[PDB]
Amino acid sequence: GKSKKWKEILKFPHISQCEDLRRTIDRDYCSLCDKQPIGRLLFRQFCETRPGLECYIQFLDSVAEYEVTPDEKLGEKGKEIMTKYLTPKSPVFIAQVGQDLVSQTEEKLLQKPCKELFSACAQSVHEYLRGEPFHEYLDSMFFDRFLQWKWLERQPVTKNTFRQYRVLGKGGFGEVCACQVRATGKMYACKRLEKKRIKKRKGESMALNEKQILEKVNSQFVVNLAYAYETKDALCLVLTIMNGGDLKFHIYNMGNPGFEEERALFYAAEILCGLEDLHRENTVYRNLKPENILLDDYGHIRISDLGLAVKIPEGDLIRGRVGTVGYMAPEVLNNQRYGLSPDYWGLGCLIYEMIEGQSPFRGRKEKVKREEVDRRVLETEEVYSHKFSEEAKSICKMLLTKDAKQRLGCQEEGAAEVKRHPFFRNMNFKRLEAGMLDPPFVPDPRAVYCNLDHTDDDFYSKFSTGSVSIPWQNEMIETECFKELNVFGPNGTLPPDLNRNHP
Ligand SMILES: Cc1[nH]c(/C=C2\C(=O)Nc3ccc(C(=O)N[C@H](C)c4ccc(F)cc4)cc32)c(C)c1NC(=O)[C@@H]1CCC(=O)O1
Repeated sequence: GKSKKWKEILKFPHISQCEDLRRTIDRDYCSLCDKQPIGRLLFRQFCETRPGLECYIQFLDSVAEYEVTPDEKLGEKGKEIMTKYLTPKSPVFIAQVGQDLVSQTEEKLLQKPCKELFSACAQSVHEYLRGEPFHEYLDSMFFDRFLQWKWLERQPVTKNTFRQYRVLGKGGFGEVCACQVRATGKMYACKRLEKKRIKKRKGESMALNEKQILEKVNSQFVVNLAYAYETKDALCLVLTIMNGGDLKFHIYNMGNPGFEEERALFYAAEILCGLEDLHRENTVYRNLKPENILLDDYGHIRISDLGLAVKIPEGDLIRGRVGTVGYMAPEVLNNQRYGLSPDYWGLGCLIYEMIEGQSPFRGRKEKVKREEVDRRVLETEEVYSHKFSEEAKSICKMLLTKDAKQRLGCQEEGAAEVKRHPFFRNMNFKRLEAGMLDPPFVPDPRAVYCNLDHTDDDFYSKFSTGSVSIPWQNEMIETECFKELNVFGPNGTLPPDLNRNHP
């Protein structure tokens, strides 16, 4: 559903328009060739043109497949990689890996195989590409092309860039619509924040805090920010669309109430990965409850309402009694200094509630007051049933440890301690992070699962920062706008837009 003249809109600028970009973009190999989706492709495409580099991309691709290969098929895929890339007479032989590293990874295969057999060689490969190949790509026409894509990425974003459809959701500070990018046709969900309502309630720094947190995290399991623009009477956050419902609905309306343990395992594993990505930015979510875990078209889940999220200064704690009754960790209820520990308590609440069909401190058929619900969270030991395996009972009561110091995942190890818990003994997190595990429930597509101050002007410029880099480049790729516009001259020659002779 791209606009009729979308090639006019995403028309590349002439390379001469990008000289300011060429001298302001930092030339970090990991950023330009890996983190940024379109840079990664363009650099990979540069190595396709060279005979020697070609084989280093193919090899890294086969190591990626090795990491997510099933355990009982490792020895099979490992030998294949060895005999194809690490044999002296191979036509696609890897040379920069010293023979003291090809004969070393021979021994790993002479014994049991691990998922990281080729981690030693993959870094050796990357260390080579960082140097001579990367600096050649900088002086190649593929980096000029990257500068053209960046020039587009930075173009201003306004109401016309989008196309609002239906008001799908409401709440506080505004409503949530469903929009579409006219030029690419990709769907998002606007979070229209009414302008007059923010100044009145005096929550400007809270609206920025959420926008900053959303754009800084890029996770498969948290809603991502793709655009932030201002308009008349509102500020807009363009977020990942979640059309599959929310976990609360599936627990109580589609559930028994509740899920099978294996089904709750899948959602728990994805939620745990979401929290881990947030904690990589020392950001605590503080708002874990089932109605905030949303499902998508394919049945995967993302954490949603980041309105109560805050970035902890490293080495420092925060105070704040905030959340929803029944999902506040004991240290939050007491209004103490805490860090990331509330999110692991919230994870305990979620695994328990998914499995049992009710909250661990309030019966589904129980009428109790906020005071009793809070007393239980601070003084009562939750009980379990035959719906829980011993492994499930363990992780839940370890995560529901009242004392945040002895609570699972609240150590220096972090989320790694949780992924190692026997409750995930049968879960492969590499394959889960790669989207290779079929969700337990796939939503049906057609389904419906349910004033003139200047201080206000300065507050907008910090918020309305335009498009977000990684999501924008991923949009251009999903919609095949990249595949379509990224064209060069016939037989590896310069197209006109990259030739400084005739503009
Ligand atoms: C197509 C779409 N999008 C959604 C919402 C969301 C989404 O996708 N990501 C989100 C990320 C964060 C938040 C959030 O925390 N919102 C707070 C409350 C808020 C509200 C108003 C404000 F002004 C500010 C904050 C919300 C969202 C929904 C339910 C649907 N529809 C549907 O799920 C169903 C299924 C299929 C259909 O057609 O109906």
